[PDB]
Amino acid sequence: CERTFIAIKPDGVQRGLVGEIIKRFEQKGFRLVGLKFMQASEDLLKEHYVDLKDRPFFAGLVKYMHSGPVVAMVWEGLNVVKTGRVMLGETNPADSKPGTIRGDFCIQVGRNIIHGSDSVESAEKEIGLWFHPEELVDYTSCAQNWIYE
Amino acid sequence: CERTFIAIKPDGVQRGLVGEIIKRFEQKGFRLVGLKFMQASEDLLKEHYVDLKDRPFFAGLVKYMHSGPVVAMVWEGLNVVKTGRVMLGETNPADSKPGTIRGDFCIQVGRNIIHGSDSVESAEKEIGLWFHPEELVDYTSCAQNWIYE
Amino acid sequence: CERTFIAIKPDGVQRGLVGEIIKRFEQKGFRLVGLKFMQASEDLLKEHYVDLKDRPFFAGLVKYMHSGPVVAMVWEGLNVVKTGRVMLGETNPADSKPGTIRGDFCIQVGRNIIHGSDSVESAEKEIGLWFHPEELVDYTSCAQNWIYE
Amino acid sequence: CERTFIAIKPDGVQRGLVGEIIKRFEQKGFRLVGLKFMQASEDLLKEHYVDLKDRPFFAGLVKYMHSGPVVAMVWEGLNVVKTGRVMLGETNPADSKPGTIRGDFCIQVGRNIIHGSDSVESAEKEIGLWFHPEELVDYTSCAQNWIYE
Amino acid sequence: CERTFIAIKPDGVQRGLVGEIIKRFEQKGFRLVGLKFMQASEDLLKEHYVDLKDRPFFAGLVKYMHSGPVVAMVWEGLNVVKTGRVMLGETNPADSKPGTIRGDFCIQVGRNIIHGSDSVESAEKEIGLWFHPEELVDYTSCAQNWIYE
Amino acid sequence: CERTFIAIKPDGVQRGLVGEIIKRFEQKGFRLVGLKFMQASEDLLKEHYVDLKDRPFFAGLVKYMHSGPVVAMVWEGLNVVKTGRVMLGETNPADSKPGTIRGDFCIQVGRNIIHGSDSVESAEKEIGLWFHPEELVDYTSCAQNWIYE
Repeated sequence: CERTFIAIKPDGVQRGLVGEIIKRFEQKGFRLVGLKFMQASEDLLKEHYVDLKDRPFFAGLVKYMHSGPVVAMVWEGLNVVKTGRVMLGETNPADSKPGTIRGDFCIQVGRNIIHGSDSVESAEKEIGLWFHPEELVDYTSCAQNWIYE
Repeated sequence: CERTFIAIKPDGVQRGLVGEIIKRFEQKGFRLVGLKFMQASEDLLKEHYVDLKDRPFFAGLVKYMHSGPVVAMVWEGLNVVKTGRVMLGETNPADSKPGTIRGDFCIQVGRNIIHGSDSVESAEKEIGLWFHPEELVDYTSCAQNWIYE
Repeated sequence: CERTFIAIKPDGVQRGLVGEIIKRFEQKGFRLVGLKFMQASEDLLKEHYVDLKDRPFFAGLVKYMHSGPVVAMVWEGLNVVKTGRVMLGETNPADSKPGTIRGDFCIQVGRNIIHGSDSVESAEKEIGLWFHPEELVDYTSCAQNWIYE
Repeated sequence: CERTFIAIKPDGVQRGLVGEIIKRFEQKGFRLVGLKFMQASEDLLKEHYVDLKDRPFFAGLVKYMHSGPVVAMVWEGLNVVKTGRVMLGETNPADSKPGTIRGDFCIQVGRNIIHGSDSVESAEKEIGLWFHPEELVDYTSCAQNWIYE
Repeated sequence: CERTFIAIKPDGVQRGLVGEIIKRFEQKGFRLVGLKFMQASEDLLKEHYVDLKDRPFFAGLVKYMHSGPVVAMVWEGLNVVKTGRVMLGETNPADSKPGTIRGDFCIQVGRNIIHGSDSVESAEKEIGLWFHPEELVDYTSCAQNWIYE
Repeated sequence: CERTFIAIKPDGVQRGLVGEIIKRFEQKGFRLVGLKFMQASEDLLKEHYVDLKDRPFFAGLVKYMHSGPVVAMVWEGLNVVKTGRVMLGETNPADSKPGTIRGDFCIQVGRNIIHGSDSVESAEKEIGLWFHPEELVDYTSCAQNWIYE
């Protein structure tokens, strides 16, 4: 099945939202395939935020995402990339609706708690950038036949 | 007051979402008038899904809804049919928004956890098809005057 | 597996605790085998409270448990009778510890929200008294092998 | 930072939603600056609902908001006035989306549980009308740098 | 009915536990009669902690409880003083059991999140010390007859 | 500060309890220092369960803990080893009290959802056995001074 990359940013860890966030994906029916607590290197972050390499805020972005530990995750399921984004809510917490992670839990786009892959192709980039393939665990949910036909 | 029929499907029971679902209707202010745990017969299911009698997936639908027990419910209140549907979310979990039952809890339209009456008229059909009239309990909530003017 | 009878009393329904209570038994791993929303008849209640037939408060007890609808349940699992009682907490909410249903949710022994069978033998009495055998649904949880060895 | 006035109405207190509502604003990241449990006087209420002084329902509105205690609050943060309104949901619970306070918790516009300032200017009116300036507490959240850049 | 004084300490407010704590008392069935957000004066604190006036840590205690705003509450109900203490848990979070406020939410006795009156007589002292009598609101819960016989 | 090793077992992952468990440790005030999703090797498991090397069930234990992925964690705080065990509850879910992880979420000792180090010395063994020292992240909580004096 399809897979997406979700990172809980420094502010999401600091504010004690790690279990809250993981619970949303579990209760939805998505399968945890990768989980990892790290301090992302500025190099790794530079590669991650490469489409913004020439934007001005880039320097600060990489500085901040390096300022503390992140929880890197890989989740799997039908349309997990788009649905994951719906579950996170709008990138700017101000346009995020109640019920979503950014809608419920944060305020400002610079401290917006979480990242999710925006496309299947960027998902595959980011999973590959953040995880070794032997760090991705494959198993079958006991609930699979009740989640999918 | 108005009444709607809500059924928790086999996957909703299997995944342990019965208490979760009932809680959403209680905390909203709607009144439980009927509650019943059953295995719906293929006959009963055929009558329930009669507008899809000639559609192709019909056979599988009836087979699946018979594959395990369902929780049949009747809820009552102002606009409960439309609001109930809003609370369930879009029939395809993929269009369901976070905050709704299908939005929070499931992924695929074939395993979409729950059913709610789509109209007042289909509500009355379904309540009559699934419940004997002496199975419907009438009482007054202690909170009624704080729920309604 | 072992089975117990749990009834949510009129005050538990009035106070909107039905979904909350069911959720505690689901998340524990117990299997719902019977669920039923009714107004218990004074006759049925008299048989239920027969060990207190000659106690004085008996009249009031039967009057109260008839004063509104109850949710009658049958739950199944290893030691469900004793564990169900531990989950409910002490019969007097005043001795009930936080974390339990009566501990979390109620105050006075006369309005103590819930009933659970006190023994395997009284469980079998009460299941037989409150449920027709065809109202008890048998199925296998998708999670069974992860709940039991 | 910006500030808004939020009042939990008599029905919100009666239905035990005070901690629920406060939790939504805390977990969002907004800062509690004022909190106060009162019975609003008909005079105070008349000033509060002054734009509806000549509307017909006015009499009933003031009578109801006086019928029981309200929890008056002041919350602070980036765009708290508009975001607060988004968090409350539509004034008519019928147009309120799941995930929001009125969407999750109530049904009818006459018993709609909560009030929030509709503009920065009405916010400043209402804060001044409901709170003495020494009742507003200023402090710095330990989480501030993780909520704002 | 009996009344107790409960104060959420500076660390409880800082850590965003105000709504959480109030919710435990509401869902239990106790009645909020007083609610107030303040910075306790060192004088007021000295009177509050008068039995520890000659203990050494006293100076620090008063300094800390003055270091930030507290939520002062009065709650009412059958045995609310002792039950309130049971709900808070042991004063040292290390002896607090899961399910209780201190058991769930904190670690160290010096940052133990909350205060509750230890006796009916100290309750009456503290309510009188912290609240003006016109700040205490009297009303009847819609749920009273379902909480008490 | 003191550190303990906590592993969510295959049944805890299968049953969707990962976010629930992590939330209990976060909300308590403990600091996540290590997080890791893996399939434990039979060799690693043999070293982990070495005090039971000569017990008979050993073979099955290692087979089961290898049967699916586990979430390995390191948590840090005052008395985290003993408190962690209190939070998990009794090793046999049957003696576990409501409010605890095993008390709330599981039934049978063979499927008891979670592991926590039983001593400071076994904690140090297990952290060293399961984590590389560069996988343990050090940072300061924004809430530290509100958790500890």
